[PDB]
Amino acid sequence: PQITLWKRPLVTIKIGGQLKEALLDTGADDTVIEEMSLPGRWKPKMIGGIGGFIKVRQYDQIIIEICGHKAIGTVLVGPTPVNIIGRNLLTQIGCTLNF
Amino acid sequence: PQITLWKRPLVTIKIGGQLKEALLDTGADDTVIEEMSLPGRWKPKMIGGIGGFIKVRQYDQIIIEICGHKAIGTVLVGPTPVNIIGRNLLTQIGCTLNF
Ligand SMILES: C[C@H]1CNC[C@H](CCc2c(F)cccc2NC(=O)CC(c2ccc(F)cc2)c2ccc(F)cc2)N1S(=O)(=O)c1ccccc1
Ligand SMILES: [Cl-]
Ligand SMILES: [Cl-]
Ligand SMILES: [Cl-]
Repeated sequence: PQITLWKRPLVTIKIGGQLKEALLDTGADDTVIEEMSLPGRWKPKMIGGIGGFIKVRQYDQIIIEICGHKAIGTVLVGPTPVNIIGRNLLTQIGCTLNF
Repeated sequence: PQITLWKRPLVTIKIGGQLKEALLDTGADDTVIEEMSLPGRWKPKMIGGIGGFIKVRQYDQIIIEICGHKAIGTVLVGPTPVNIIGRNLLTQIGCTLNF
């Protein structure tokens, strides 16, 4: 699809068999989602935002569907204001910015 | 142009007669630039997200040039860790997400 930016680019994602809403964010290096249970071991990670840095849990090789497109990669879990799909997964689904 | 997301989508912008590097961020509602002087009236605003909130100065009707494309809109100025071109100005240059 072609998504304009007059409104927030919110799409449906599927992770752990559950549908959630997430923001497609070209300004985020990584994908970060609100608290939920993910399988496997996690590693520590710090991510920096507008207001400073936060600690998150890093899960690797997580299956996630984004607007119907399959991705498998790193998902961070932490106290984010909204679920965010960052460049690590936007590249997997072949997303580009065009003007 | 078509910009891939293998690395941060950093572009050169021209604002207040200064050349600056800024991130094209579909996850940002507003455009926020590091401390600089801008002409006209301003009002305080709080913007937030990962890490919490920061106080910024809101300047309206500011002209920006992004990749040769002129756009006018509100520009927030404050202690952001990176200059961000948010949706309020990405729409004006006809920027879309495509996959
Ligand atoms: C550097 C950029 C890159 N991601 C976007 C974000 C924009 C911040 C921003 C601006 F810059 C300029 C003007 C406004 C704002 N804020 C919003 O638009 C609010 C928004 C939001 C989005 C992501 C957040 F994390 C936090 C909040 C929001 C959407 C839906 C909702 F219901 C409630 C809030 N920042 S970040 O937090 O630092 C960050 C850095 C690394 C990874 C993730 C995020
Ligand atoms: Cl990944
Ligand atoms: Cl505006
Ligand atoms: Cl349009």
